[PDB]
Amino acid sequence: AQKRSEKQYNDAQNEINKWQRNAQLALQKGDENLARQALERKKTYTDTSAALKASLDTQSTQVETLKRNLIQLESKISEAKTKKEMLKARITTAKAQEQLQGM
Amino acid sequence: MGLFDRIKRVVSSNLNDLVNKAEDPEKMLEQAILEMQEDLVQLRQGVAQAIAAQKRSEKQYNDAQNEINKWQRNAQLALQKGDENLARQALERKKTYTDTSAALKASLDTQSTQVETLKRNLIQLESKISEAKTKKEMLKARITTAKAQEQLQGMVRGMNTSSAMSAFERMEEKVLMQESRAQALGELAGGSDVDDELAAL
Amino acid sequence: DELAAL
Repeated sequence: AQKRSEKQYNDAQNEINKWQRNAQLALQKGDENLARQALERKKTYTDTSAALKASLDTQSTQVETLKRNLIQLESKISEAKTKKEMLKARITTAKAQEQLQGM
Repeated sequence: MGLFDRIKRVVSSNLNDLVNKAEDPEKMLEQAILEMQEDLVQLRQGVAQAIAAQKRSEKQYNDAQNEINKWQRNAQLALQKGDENLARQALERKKTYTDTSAALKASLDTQSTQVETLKRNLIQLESKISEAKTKKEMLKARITTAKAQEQLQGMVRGMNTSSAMSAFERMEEKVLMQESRAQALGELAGGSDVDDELAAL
Repeated sequence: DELAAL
């Protein structure tokens, strides 16, 4: 979902420059009418770019926290997997000591 | 206050809490989006009718404008063939068309403004629905964050939210107790001297 | 401002 959001942001950003170029093409060929209309429409894209980037930032923060949590969980499971072998060692210690007392 | 009001408030407060437990976020988010889009579709058709009416009005304006020049040409034809009678009568009638042209264009302008506002509103609605469609995925991410964090806490020693940890800790304690039994049985039935070498070196 | 450009 983060990838999708960033792609949308990029596309809106590209269209902003596209309509700026259309305004310049109006200046080269057309007149003030089309040149001004291009930016009139570009208003909306400039709005949406920021309106989207605001949320893209929070999305990025969420993804970072999730990645951190996943790494933490992996580490803790590894710790448990070591504790299992330590417990087996304790079982053997118990049985050895019980063997000694029986003597 | 009343009594029947109070009884019905209790019954309602029970039914509502019964329903609000059945709602599930992952599905109701999608249902809300689906109905959102349905409504947008049904608004498109109203905008389309507005546009069609504008086309009709402009066409009528154009036809009246054309007839103005037609009757001017008829006056000129009278000047070429007929006399002042028909030449003046053509413009006498053309008076009405000149009136109607402006009387119609006045309203055509407002119609155009309305259609422009409607188009703007439709674009705005599309943008907002897209924003909601992104928020849905952000909320799913939040759900996953919540479940991951709840998984992490279940890993701590002193809480029993997770069955796997419950079993793991239970076996751990069982084994520690077994080892303690062995040690106690060892005790029950039954370094100064070597620290001297540390003085040698 | 674009009106100044052209």
